[PDB]
Amino acid sequence: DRIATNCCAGTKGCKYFSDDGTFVCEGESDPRNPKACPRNADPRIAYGICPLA
Repeated sequence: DRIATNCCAGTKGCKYFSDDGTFVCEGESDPRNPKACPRNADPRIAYGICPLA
């Protein structure tokens, strides 16, 4: 479904794409380094293909 987020807030591995159909970015939420950006949402972030396993 549709998800409001950004490259930084996005879950690692999950690849978010825009409404335009172009690949935007995968979540850079690497577990090795502490990071969290739930204080912004990219307008082109329409949906993201998150890994099930």
